[PDB]
Amino acid sequence: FQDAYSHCYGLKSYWRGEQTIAHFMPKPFHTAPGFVYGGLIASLIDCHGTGSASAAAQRPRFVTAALNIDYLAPTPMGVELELVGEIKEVRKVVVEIALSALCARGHMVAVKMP
Amino acid sequence: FQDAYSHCYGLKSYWRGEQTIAHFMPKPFHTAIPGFVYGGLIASLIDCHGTGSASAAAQPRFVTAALNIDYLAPTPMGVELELVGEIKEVRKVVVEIALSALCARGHMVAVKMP
Repeated sequence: FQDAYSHCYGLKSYWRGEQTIAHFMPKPFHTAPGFVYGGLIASLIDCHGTGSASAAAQRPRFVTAALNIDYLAPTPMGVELELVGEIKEVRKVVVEIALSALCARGHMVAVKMP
Repeated sequence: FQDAYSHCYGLKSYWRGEQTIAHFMPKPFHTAIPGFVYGGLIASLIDCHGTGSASAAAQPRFVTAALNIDYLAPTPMGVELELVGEIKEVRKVVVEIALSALCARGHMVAVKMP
């Protein structure tokens, strides 16, 4: 995962079956008061999806080509965020990322890093 | 306009005629891989510029409902980033944002903060 592969803002992602997972705790300044900065959420969805992508091809370096995020609901501060990832297609993976506290959904195209 | 309205990561955005515009300087640690800029940070700056752009155009607090982003090229580190917004339609603005050093095209649907 990010420990098997280095100088980014990449969170630990893991396998939970065919799906992947991450957990994150926003520091108090990571605000939007009482709510989580919407750009962090994209930061986390983005590194998880790329990580998820690396795993799937492993079963290799990947980069985001496209990232689409629906913000479904305000994300409360002071709560652990959990990220779930679904592999929809496997040099390029397609991943669906769900972030809960559901607050935000991502559809992500990762390709092999050129 | 963020000095017009406070505890986010919102960047100084301004009118550029009919377009809006902003500039940003990544900190040395905001890397992706060496030599380039973290994608989360890039997605973060489109979001706050796009929302900033939204509030000015409607004139009010706006939030992102959807943000779609295509990563057109790697973003070099140590150079000032320029963000320009296109207002595509105006309690809901649709905005097109371009970050340069063109490195990424973002599409935003912003709605009034509920």
